[PDB]
Amino acid sequence: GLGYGSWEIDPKDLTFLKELGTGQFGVVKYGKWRGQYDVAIKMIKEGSMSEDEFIEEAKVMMNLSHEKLVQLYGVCTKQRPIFIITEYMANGCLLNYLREMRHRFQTQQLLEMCKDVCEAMEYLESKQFLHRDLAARNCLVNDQGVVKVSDFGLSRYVLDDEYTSSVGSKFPVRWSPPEVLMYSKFSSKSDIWAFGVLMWEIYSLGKMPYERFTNSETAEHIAQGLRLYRPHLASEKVYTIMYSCWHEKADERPTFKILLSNILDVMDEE
Ligand SMILES: CN1CCN(C(=O)[C@H]2CCc3c([nH]c4c(C(N)=O)cc(F)c(N5CCC[C@@H](N6CCN(C)C6=O)C5)c34)C2)CC1
Ligand SMILES: [Cl-]
Repeated sequence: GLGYGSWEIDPKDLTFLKELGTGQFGVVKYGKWRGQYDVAIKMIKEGSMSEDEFIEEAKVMMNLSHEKLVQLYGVCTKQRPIFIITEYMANGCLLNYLREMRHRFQTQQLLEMCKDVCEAMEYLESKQFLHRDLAARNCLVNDQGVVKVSDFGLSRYVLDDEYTSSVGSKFPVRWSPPEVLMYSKFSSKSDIWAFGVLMWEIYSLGKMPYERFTNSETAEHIAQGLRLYRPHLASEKVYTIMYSCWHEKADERPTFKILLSNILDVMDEE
């Protein structure tokens, strides 16, 4: 079924309805399962992912369950290419959504976007599960405007060298703490740093972080102490939250449990 029963999904139950575009692994489609339930269908371009390791990890991913996590429904592996079937998010990726100026977001909405993501990351942290590529491009938005974290942990199976090398052109340099860029030290605290950059993206309505700097200049400057400026839409109290994620010492960065509590404190003042 879809989240029930076998997680090997029979592709004969799928109807393709619309092309959603292409992402890290190629073609993504919108469709229906057994004519009724909406799904997204990720078709995994051959040569782009470490499929055996992913399919093993998919067992772990099926056991994760949180409202603010894009649900993995299952896989279609008896065919070329394989398919990954997930929850459908009608409003697309958070980054594009932020950049659509027609929404005319209130800051109350932006704050709740941060809360949705932080809830999902608190859940993952309680499960000792790192995201490893948290960013607005990796969050999705459903028809109710709820933001959900997607593709958690998937960077471990990407085969593209430009994404894997810390100096590759596709590595998430602008979402990485210094200990990642200099030593490849990943931890919950590198996810924390990325969450700070994500809050900044949200309150900047989707601007690219450190836009005036190249990837190399960014890596050098944040390791010296350059930090992202406060976005105009972020109050001092909101900026303190995102800023706290960027401490130069990883153990001085908060947990996601603390960040959620800080976000709720600001929310509760409204
Ligand atoms: C006209 N109507 C039908 C479709 N509409 C959308 O907005 C769709 C945008 C993409 C998208 C939607 N869902 C998803 C899901 C999902 N699990 O649901 C997973 C994905 F992995 C998506 N993407 C693939 C390409 C690259 C990237 N991109 C590239 C550009 N973009 C916005 C984006 O998200 C992400 C989408 C909804 C508008 C309303
Ligand atoms: Cl700004």
